[PDB]
Amino acid sequence: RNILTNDEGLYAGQSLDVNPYHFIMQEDCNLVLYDHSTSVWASNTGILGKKGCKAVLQADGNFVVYDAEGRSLWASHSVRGNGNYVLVLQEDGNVVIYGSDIWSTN
Amino acid sequence: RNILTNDEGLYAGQSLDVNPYHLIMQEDCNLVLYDHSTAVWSSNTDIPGKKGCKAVLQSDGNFVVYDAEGASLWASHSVRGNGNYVLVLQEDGNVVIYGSDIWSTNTYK
Amino acid sequence: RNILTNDEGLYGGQSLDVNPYHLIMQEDCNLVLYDHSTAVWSSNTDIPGKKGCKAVLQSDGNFVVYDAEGASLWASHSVRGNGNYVLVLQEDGNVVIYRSDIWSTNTYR
Amino acid sequence: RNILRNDEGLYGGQSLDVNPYHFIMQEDCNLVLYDHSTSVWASNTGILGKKGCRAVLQSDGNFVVYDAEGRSLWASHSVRGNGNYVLVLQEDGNVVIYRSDIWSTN
Ligand SMILES: OC[C@H]1O[C@@H](O)[C@@H](O)[C@@H](O)[C@@H]1O
Ligand SMILES: OC[C@H]1O[C@@H](O)[C@@H](O)[C@@H](O)[C@@H]1O
Ligand SMILES: OC[C@H]1O[C@@H](O)[C@@H](O)[C@@H](O)[C@@H]1O
Ligand SMILES: OC[C@H]1O[C@@H](O)[C@@H](O)[C@@H](O)[C@@H]1O
Ligand SMILES: OC[C@H]1O[C@H](O)[C@@H](O)[C@@H](O)[C@@H]1O
Ligand SMILES: OC[C@H]1O[C@H](O)[C@@H](O)[C@@H](O)[C@@H]1O
Ligand SMILES: OC[C@H]1O[C@H](O)[C@@H](O)[C@@H](O)[C@@H]1O
Ligand SMILES: OC[C@H]1O[C@H](O)[C@@H](O)[C@@H](O)[C@@H]1O
Ligand SMILES: OC[C@H]1O[C@H](O)[C@@H](O)[C@@H](O)[C@@H]1O
Ligand SMILES: OC[C@H]1O[C@H](O)[C@@H](O)[C@@H](O)[C@@H]1O
Ligand SMILES: OC[C@H]1O[C@H](O)[C@@H](O)[C@@H](O)[C@@H]1O
Ligand SMILES: OC[C@H]1O[C@H](O)[C@@H](O)[C@@H](O)[C@@H]1O
Ligand SMILES: OC[C@H]1O[C@H](O)[C@@H](O)[C@@H](O)[C@@H]1O
Ligand SMILES: OC[C@H]1O[C@H](O)[C@@H](O)[C@@H](O)[C@@H]1O
Repeated sequence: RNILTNDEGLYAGQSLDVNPYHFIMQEDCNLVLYDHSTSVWASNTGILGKKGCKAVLQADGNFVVYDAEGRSLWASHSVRGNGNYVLVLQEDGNVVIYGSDIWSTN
Repeated sequence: RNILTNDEGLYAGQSLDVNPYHLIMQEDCNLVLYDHSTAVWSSNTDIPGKKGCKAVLQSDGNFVVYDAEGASLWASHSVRGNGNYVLVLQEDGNVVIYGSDIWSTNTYK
Repeated sequence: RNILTNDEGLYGGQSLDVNPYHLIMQEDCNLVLYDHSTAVWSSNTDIPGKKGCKAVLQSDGNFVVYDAEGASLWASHSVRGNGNYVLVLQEDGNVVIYRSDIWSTNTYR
Repeated sequence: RNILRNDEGLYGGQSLDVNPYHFIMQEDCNLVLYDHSTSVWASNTGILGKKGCRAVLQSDGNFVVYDAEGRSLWASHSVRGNGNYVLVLQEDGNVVIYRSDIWSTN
C-alpha cells in the first residue's frame, strides 16, 4: 500500500508503508504515523481491546475511522462534497488528502 | 514507481508501473500508456529526430512534455493554479491528477 | 450476477447469484457456495485476522483467492496458459470455468 | 438470460439479453444481434415465413441453426470434439463460445 483510493480503507493491522514511515489502523481504534518506531501522530482514540476498526476514505472527501458496529470514531473532516480523492503516505513523512480530479487519461 | 508529486517527472526511459498498466517516456519522445503490451493512450509527440524528452508534473497542475531545452510538445492543459498536485497511475488503469491538498497531518521532514 | 469474464474479481462482500445458489465472498476470506442457506462447497479460509480478500479469475485459467495485498490463500489450480476464460454459477449449481474461445461474432465495442 | 449451455437453444422468438444488446432467433429464421433496434450482426439466412427455427449449442462445440423440420441452415462450425461448452452474450456486445471445462465445484 502507499495510497488509499476513493472509498478504500484499512482494517485493523493493515497499514500504509513507505520508508521508515508507516500509517496504521491498530488493534485498538487508533491510527498512528510512526517514524521508525516513534509515534509522531495519532488519532488518540486508543482503547486497548477495542478491535474491529476500519479507516476509510469516503467519496465526499472525509476520512473516517469506524467502530466494529459502524459508528464513527474520528473523522479528518475534509468533506468537500462528492468527487474523487486520494490519501497518500508521502516520502517526506506527511499524510495528505489531495482532492478532486483535475485530469484523467480516460 | 507509481506516483509523481508536483515538480517530479519521467526522463528519457523511466516509467510508472502498476503491473498490467505502464506509462513510459520511451526513447522516441513518445509518452504512452500501455495495457500489458497494448497501447491505450498516447501523447502523440514522437517527432522524428527528436530525442531525450521529459514528462513533468508541475505546481500549476499541468502535465507537460519537453524536448531539447524547454519547448513543450504536449501539455494536458490541467493548469488549474499554483497548489499541490499528484499524478498517480491507478489500480484500475486510469491515470488521474489530484487537485490540491484538502487535509494533511503537516508532519513533514 | 453469475459470471466473471476472464480477468474479473469477487471483492469482499460480493457474490454471484442464480436461483437459490450463491457463491459469496464473505467478510472473512471464506469463499462459500450455498443452496440458499446451507453451505455445499468451501474454499476453506475463515482465517482469524484475514479480512477483505478477493477471488479473481486469472488470465492463465487459474482461479485464486488473494489476501488483502497478500498472496495465495486458495487456488483451483486450473492453470492452462493465457487466453480467454470464464466462470459461471450455473442453474444446476455447478460452478465451472470454460477454457478459451472457439468462436465469436467478433462484435467487440 | 445471457448464457446457453451444452445443448440449450433459442426457439422462434427466444433471446439472450444484457443491457441494450439482444441475440434473437426471429420468425424469419435469421439470427440477429441488436444494439437497441439497430442490427449489428446476423447470419443472413432470413426468409419471410420461414418460421419454426431453433438455434442449438451442441456437444461437439457447434452452434447450429436448424430448419422447421431438422436440417442445417447455418453453423458456426466450431466443432472441436465432444466436451462441455457455453455461449455468452457479454457486456461488451460480443458473442463467444468456450472450449470445454477445466474446473468445476459441483
Ligand atoms: O500510438 C502508440 C504507439 O505510437 C508509435 O509511434 C510508437 O511510439 C509505439 O511504441 C506506440 O505504442
Ligand atoms: O512522522 C512524519 C515526520 O513528522 C515530522 O514531525 C518529522 O519531524 C518527523 O517526526 C517525521 O519524519
Ligand atoms: O463451511 C462454510 C462456513 O465456514 C465457516 O468458517 C464460516 O465462514 C461460515 O460462515 C461458512 O458458512
Ligand atoms: O459489434 C457489436 C457491438 O457493436 C457496437 O457498435 C454496438 O452496436 C454494440 O451494441 C454491439 O454489441
Ligand atoms: O501514541 C502512540 C501510542 O498510542 C497509544 O498508546 C497506542 O495506540 C500505542 O500502540 C501507540 O504506540
Ligand atoms: O464525523 C464523521 C462524519 O463526518 C461528516 O459528517 C461526514 O463526512 C460523515 O460521512 C462522517 O461519518
Ligand atoms: O476520471 C477520474 C476518475 O476516473 C475513474 O472513475 C476512476 O479511475 C477514478 O478513480 C478517477 O478518479
Ligand atoms: O499542506 C500540504 C502540503 O504540506 C507540505 O507542504 C507537504 O507535505 C506537501 O506535500 C503537502 O501537499
Ligand atoms: O501549454 C503549455 C504551458 O502551459 C502552462 O502555461 C504552463 O504549465 C507552462 O509551463 C506550459 O509550458
Ligand atoms: O498459488 C496460486 C498461484 O496459482 C497460479 O500459479 C497463478 O494463478 C498464480 O498467480 C497464483 O498465485
Ligand atoms: O476472441 C474472443 C474474445 O474477443 C474479444 O477479445 C473479447 O470480447 C473477449 O471477451 C472474447 O473472449
Ligand atoms: O440483416 C439484418 C436484418 O435482417 C432482416 O432484414 C430483418 O430481420 C431485420 O430486422 C434485421 O435487422
Ligand atoms: O455443418 C453442419 C454440421 O456440422 C457438424 O457436422 C455437426 O455439428 C453436425 O451436427 C451439423 O449438422
Ligand atoms: O463442469 C463440467 C460439467 O459438469 C457437469 O456435467 C455440469 O454441471 C455441466 O454444466 C458442466 O459443464
